[PDB]
Amino acid sequence: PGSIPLIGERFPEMEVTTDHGVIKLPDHYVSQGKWFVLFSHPADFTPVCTTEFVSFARRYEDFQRLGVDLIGLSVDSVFSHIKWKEWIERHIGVRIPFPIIADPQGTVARRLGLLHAESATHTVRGVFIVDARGVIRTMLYYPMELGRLVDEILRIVKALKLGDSLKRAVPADWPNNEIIGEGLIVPPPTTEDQARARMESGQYRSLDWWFCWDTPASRDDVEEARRYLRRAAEKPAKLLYEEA
Amino acid sequence: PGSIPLIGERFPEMEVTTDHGVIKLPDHYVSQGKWFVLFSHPADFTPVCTTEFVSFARRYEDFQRLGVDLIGLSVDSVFSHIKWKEWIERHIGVRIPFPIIADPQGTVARRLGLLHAESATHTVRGVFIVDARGVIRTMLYYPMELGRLVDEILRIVKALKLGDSLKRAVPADWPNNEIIGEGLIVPPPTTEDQARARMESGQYRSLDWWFCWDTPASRDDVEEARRYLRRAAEKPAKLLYEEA
Amino acid sequence: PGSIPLIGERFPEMEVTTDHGVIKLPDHYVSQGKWFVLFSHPADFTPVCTTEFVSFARRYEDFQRLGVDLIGLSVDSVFSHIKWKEWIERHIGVRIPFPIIADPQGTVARRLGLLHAESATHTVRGVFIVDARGVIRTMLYYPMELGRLVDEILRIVKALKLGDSLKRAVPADWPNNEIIGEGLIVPPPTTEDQARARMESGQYRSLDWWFCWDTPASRDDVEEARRYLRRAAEKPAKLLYEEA
Amino acid sequence: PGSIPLIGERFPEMEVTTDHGVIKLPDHYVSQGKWFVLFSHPADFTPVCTTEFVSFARRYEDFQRLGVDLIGLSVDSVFSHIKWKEWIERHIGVRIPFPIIADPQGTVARRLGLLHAESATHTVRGVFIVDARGVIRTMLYYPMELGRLVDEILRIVKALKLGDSLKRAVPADWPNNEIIGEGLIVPPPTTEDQARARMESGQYRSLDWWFCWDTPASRDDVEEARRYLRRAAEKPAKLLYEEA
Amino acid sequence: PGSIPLIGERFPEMEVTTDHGVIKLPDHYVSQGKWFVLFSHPADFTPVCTTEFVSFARRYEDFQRLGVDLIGLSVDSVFSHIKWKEWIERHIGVRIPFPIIADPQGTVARRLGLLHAESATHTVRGVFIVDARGVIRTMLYYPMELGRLVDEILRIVKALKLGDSLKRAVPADWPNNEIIGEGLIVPPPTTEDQARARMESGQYRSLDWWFCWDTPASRDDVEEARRYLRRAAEKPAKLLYEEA
Amino acid sequence: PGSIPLIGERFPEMEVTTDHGVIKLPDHYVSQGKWFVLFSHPADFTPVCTTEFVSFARRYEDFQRLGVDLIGLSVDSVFSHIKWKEWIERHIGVRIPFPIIADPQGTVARRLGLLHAESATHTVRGVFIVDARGVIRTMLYYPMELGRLVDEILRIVKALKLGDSLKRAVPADWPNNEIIGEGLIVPPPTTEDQARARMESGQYRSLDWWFCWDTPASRDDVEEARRYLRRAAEKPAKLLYEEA
Amino acid sequence: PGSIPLIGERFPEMEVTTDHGVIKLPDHYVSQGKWFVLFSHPADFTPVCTTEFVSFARRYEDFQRLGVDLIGLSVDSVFSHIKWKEWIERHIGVRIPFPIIADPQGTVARRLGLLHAESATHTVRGVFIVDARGVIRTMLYYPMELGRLVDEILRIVKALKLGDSLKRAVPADWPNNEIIGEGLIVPPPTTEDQARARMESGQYRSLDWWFCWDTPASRDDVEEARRYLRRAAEKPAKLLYEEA
Amino acid sequence: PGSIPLIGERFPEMEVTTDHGVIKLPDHYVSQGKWFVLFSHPADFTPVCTTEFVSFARRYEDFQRLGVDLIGLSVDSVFSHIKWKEWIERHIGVRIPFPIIADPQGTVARRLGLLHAESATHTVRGVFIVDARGVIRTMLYYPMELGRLVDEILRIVKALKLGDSLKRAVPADWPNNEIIGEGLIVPPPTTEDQARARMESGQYRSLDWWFCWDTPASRDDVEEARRYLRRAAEKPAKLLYEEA
Repeated sequence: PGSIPLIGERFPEMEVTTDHGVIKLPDHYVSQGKWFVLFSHPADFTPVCTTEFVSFARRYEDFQRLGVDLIGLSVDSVFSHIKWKEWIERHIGVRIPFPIIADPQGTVARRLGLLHAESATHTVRGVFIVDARGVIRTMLYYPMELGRLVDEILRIVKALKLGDSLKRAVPADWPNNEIIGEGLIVPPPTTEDQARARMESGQYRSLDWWFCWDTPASRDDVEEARRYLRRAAEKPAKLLYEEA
Repeated sequence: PGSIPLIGERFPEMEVTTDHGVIKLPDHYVSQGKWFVLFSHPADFTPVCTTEFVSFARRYEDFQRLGVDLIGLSVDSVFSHIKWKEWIERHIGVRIPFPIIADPQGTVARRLGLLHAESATHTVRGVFIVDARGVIRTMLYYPMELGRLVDEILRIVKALKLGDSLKRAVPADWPNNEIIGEGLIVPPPTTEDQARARMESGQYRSLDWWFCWDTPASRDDVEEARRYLRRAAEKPAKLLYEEA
Repeated sequence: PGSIPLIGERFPEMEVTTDHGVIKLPDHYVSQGKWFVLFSHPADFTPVCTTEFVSFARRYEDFQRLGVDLIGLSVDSVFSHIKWKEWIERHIGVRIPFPIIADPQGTVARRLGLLHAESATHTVRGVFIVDARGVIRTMLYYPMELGRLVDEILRIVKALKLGDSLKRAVPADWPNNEIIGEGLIVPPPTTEDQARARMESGQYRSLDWWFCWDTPASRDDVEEARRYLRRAAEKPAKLLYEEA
Repeated sequence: PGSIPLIGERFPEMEVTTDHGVIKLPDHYVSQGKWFVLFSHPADFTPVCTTEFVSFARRYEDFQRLGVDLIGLSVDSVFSHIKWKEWIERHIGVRIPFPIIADPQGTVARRLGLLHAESATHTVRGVFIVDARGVIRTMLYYPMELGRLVDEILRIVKALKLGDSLKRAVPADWPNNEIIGEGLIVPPPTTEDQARARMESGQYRSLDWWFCWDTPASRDDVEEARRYLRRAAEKPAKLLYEEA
Repeated sequence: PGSIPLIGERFPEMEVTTDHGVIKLPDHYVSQGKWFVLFSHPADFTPVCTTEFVSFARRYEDFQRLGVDLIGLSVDSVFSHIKWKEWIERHIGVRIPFPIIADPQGTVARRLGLLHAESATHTVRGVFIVDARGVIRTMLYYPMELGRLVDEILRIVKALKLGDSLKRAVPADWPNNEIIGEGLIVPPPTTEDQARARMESGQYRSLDWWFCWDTPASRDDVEEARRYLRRAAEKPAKLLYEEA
Repeated sequence: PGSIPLIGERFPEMEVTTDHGVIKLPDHYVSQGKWFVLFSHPADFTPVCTTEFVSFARRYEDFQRLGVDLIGLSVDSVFSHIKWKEWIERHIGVRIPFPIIADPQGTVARRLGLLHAESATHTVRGVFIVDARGVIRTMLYYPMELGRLVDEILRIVKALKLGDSLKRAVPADWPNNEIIGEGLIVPPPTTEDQARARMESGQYRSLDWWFCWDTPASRDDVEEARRYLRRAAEKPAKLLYEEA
Repeated sequence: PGSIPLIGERFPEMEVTTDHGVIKLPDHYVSQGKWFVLFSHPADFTPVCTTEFVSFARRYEDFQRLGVDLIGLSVDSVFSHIKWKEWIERHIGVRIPFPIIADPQGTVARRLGLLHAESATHTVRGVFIVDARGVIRTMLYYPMELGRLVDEILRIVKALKLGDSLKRAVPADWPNNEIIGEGLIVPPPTTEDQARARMESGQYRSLDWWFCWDTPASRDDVEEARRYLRRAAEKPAKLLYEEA
Repeated sequence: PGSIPLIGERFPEMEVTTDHGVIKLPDHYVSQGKWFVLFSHPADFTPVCTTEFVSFARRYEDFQRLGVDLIGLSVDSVFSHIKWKEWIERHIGVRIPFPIIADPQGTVARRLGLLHAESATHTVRGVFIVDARGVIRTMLYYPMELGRLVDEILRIVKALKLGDSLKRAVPADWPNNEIIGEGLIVPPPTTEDQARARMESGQYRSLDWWFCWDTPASRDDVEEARRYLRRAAEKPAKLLYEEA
């Protein structure tokens, strides 16, 4: 019952209005070599969305350090967006530094498959991870009642960038995979003789010709990804509500 | 470029062949009062998929504890399913206990929008979380080169179940949200009169009339959810590859 | 070019969400035997719109006295609507007492033809005047750059009601028409025998058989109407910006 | 429902016969650097129409002073037009100086959406305000039983011309707005940086970053606009029915 | 019903993924001057299919000696294909030396009409014999429950190459036809003058003008064809299940 | 390409004219509890087709013994069929006992997909093996220049009937399969528990859980199947063109 | 109903296979400056067709004297055609010397409208008379149960060649017409002036302006045409079956 | 290029206007148990047509003795028909006793395929022979320039009637066939058994099993048919133009 962009496709080319100005996607980021996370939320001045924006805002320099920009999206106007950002800066003490797309009318939402059956009016919490070639790498659709785990989005982009750069695939649960730890997977042979050569070379640890891996990620890349997960798992000492 | 079922919709009724036999979905689970997680993977005997199956299998009791069943899917035949399961039991030491649908041909995959642009032949790594009423609550689409974080799937279903029984929306990163920690959000008033009565009642902690929260989840519930994130953030003591 | 409801047609039956609750139009007002003025504005937190809401809000008793209710509309959500009404009340000292419809995808706006070419995203400043039977009696489309004259909406309503209750047409600029002042027009004869009988009747003041009038409105109806124009023409004693 | 040209669109191009000749719209007026107000009325030798034509003829010079021309329209033929103008001139003593379109087949009225459900055969009292670029700036649809307030069409064109030349939006009830009086609105910033800069400059009177205004209009322009309202509110010292 | 390519058409051009690598069909073999037999099986790790691969494997050299390559096809992935090859080599002791196309999704199978009504998901046991021009010369469709007689496929290939080169048609059951034995048939005259001339040449053994034959095939070519049948008819002494 | 009926479908219902009378297929044979082999030939009085009629006529008793009726088909008329059958009887000494459908116009041939690309005018040499329920069980398309090996049609029929009554699949080259000889195959388990069950029962000879077999066919059934192959391999003792 | 080529149209350009080789109609004959009679018969080895072939073969020289060739047509193959010609030459003693098109599939028959109700499989007995410009001059459709009168086809071609060369129309039953004998008709005048000039020219015998005739055909041409009817009317002195 | 009814179809049901009154056709004749010959001519007052109508009129008795009625057809009106029949009676001395259809407009003509390429306005010389069941049995299309041989039409109806009643096919130019004279053909056997029974019934003279014949027509029938041919061949001793 809905149409969406797909992984592996180029992000739909579109000019959008954001509270930082009009920008062209995915070009604005591709031209800078940036990946970007475009995420949507149902409405400004709604609570789960406010928690998610504060959580992205607090992790903004983690994204910037990976070369990833952030961009939000909802059916509200840019006026609402600014007003909501001022409310947030004023009452929660957190400045939201990235743009939010305003698409009253839902043109962008439809194009991205963000209006689901829970609401005909507001988008769900989708998240698109797009690489520096403009290519959709991952898509997540959370519902209106459940905020996202923003550290898993950091883990996803960190792991995709690493995989791309090291030409490896990433095991489930990685930095902490139960079979190979922080090891990374060598893409499986796709021919018989490549399989045979890989087993002949003895270059990797392997469980079978289609299951070879090594540990080429730097200790800093592994620690950084593990740090996102430890952050997700750690209860903050001091809530910003108290502070407010 | 791809059509998908949507959150809030009933899972597409269908009969599917799994390596445990034919089952009708969502009925097989709805009749039992159970939720289910249907997840797909590109291919039997490929490594990220094997790490993911092991991760789901080792967390199977956690899904059972929540009344959630797991069912996998790929375009391989039930015979490859069975031989791949044997190989995992034999070389990694873990038995996969749940069914895998086999859809050579991609009939099921196409109905669920699991074939993306990354591969014309194998599905991406999608995940549908479906409640005991047959309704899709969340959908995730990870790519072929990156395993999922199974603990977040546990966190999602645990949080959706809590929000459903307590009538509360769940903040970003719950139960470690940075604004209200493990608090849960009272869905926002949608009318002025409702906004005013809520501020007047004084029955919730509040940042504004649209941001009210309280802490109705039991310590057990919060800690179970935080325990999934802690496990994810924890480096394994010993790797299954070593003991194998 | 756009499609719109027409004068003489029953307002399009629709359920809408406003910041006072879901109501069905035109039923909600017809059921109360109330005429209503539905008006739209491009966006909450935008200045001309704010001046129009305060102007409508300050003339609300004048619409109540007629039996007319007011309802606004923009593509913003109800949450923005309530925050915006809180802002006006806090900074301008005027409470907006009527509902505002939230139409974030333009559904209502498309039905009413409120999306013009000045903006693909925000509605123009439309006004539909609807009588207690649900019929569209007048439609005005002002642009985004120009605020309405709310006293001319009162004059319209007052005159339509008077014309309906006295079976009279209302001359240009009534009750200060330059030919007949506060006189009201007798619907012209449509047959030759009616035209003849009207002339032999000697009952109205008349310029020709198709141009007869009298003065059946009461001094109250006449001075009420003129009072709206006198208020429009008057320089405000004190501006709301000074005590703001 | 019916279809209508929209604010912001070029006025439909079409040749039209008027009782001054054939002309091409909007070209005739665009060619002359003129804005024009095209208005319709249901029928020649009908009383409310005759009052409106008299009211427009009386204010014609006020329209010309603004660089604005008037053109009528009804389904009558040019012969009826000329006969009706003679009749007005003879019995009311007013010469109607501007052209009226004769549109016997409803071709023009259907391009303009002027046939509503109140009559299948005669147009409502529609008003297009078209600027010198041939672009529709405002559309009012009065019904057949209610004559228009011609001073409000002069205020709208004067306000539109002023806001275009001063780059300002016009508040409700200008020049007598209740919040800022004859103050004009600076169109709102649409990005955070613009908002910040607007407020940092301290160059405008302001209630919020999206609500700034100043008083750039000439004392003569404001007085003229107020004069249209004072005239509208003032009862004529003597009625034309009295000499006639 | 279903759509199939046809004898005498060019084998459908297609790039195909095999367990030896991506190859382009007709072309890969056409470019080397080789014929190829493309055959399909419903599923790796299924018993009839295994017997067929082992039977093709055992006759590999017979097809290589005729210049004919072998290529398999199923809807399984290349990873299943290679594990199944490994399983056959390991438990039967036979190495399958030719490629198998992996067609999950059934794209190649739809194009060759290999999906019949006996299974909506797996291919029947098709067989396409394609000459060095890339032309389909014979198509056989066995069902899932019945293994092929591979020696009849070598007889088909051998006979087709012999007839192409001797410019002869081949009688039923050649080289053991009950009427003419290892005789080969001269294509019948299609005109009266040719029939008459043929009958006058006295050059062929003949039963009638449209039934002439001779014995152009060499004794080694005859014996080779007969050796395939003798092999098909001989009970193997020593079954590979016992040996294994 | 061309359309064909598929294995597993009910043979297309049709009334056909044969040189034995009009009959309705498949009903005519189903109502007698008989399977039938329907084969086509390009043209009466052409040599390969003559050799194929004589070979089928010679095996007629072998086909009837299997419960199988033979039916031919070509685009010729029934009068050609009868003259050709007299010619065969008179010059070769063999009486053809089964009917031949006459399909001038090629209506039956287009339904069966018997018109391929090497002749726009005559059918290829197709073979449909139809069981006693009217179901197409195998389809073979031989080209015009190569006659069929009729003993392999007998082997096919025989093995299909044996597999149907013993509920067994037939290995490649049966009764002389190189791995299991005249054993037959138990259809593989399709579920994990069915596989474990099979393997735990100890009831079949086995190479793996999906490769079990046994020797359930009678000595006479196996020897009959082997006789067809011995015959195909044996050079006839006296050629029929000799006595003739 | 069925569709046919029409008199006055060029015969359908087509390439056809005849038992004398392939030819292109109408070109093969137009190139030679010959007319041709194409006629069809239902089926070789059928009695009425055999008698028609014989009658056409016995009159072959009469067609060649006129520069007319003959080609026949049925849906049988060139092989049937040749075997049937042999039968006729051997049992009746008559060699059929002209080509027969073989049209299995009925492609030529359908373009010529030769498949009528009566038989869905064999053509009717049609005849096209086609002149040396390739134009269809006459068409006759006899049925399957009634042989044609070949002498009337000779009369038709003779009469047409005569009317073409002498520019005359031919009366009914010519050369034995009961009103003007072997007289030939001048095409009637089509204007009043032409009528008047014709009658006053005194150049033709005449019954009225529209019925003028003379006798320009040579006694030879008249006698030759009457001789075909005398032959038709003549009882044969010896029957071919007696010496046959 | 043209659509015509076919032999073996029921003549198209149609109400036609004739100069004898309106009748309904196939019915009006079928009602009487009569066959009919409907023939067309291009135009009244045209010469070949007149000679054909005279030729039919002189043979009317012969057709009536056979139970055959005649009906003409052209695009002229019934007034032209009656006038032309008067001219014929008056100038030729022959009364035309049968109806002629008038189809100005050509509705009947298009339905019978009578408008060929030779003329877009007047029909060709069509002849339909329709039996007492209303079935079209023979169709002839002669062109404008060539009148028909009416004795051949008698010969066809007599032969078709004899063939129907004696259950025989009629040889080429019967009563004078060169092979069998006035012999009539037995419809060929269509099955092998029927052929063999034929050859053993010994009831008929025979050249082969598909060529048997009888002499069942009485001498009177044979002679009446031969008389139609003798009359065609005979030049009339005195021409009607003579006494005209």
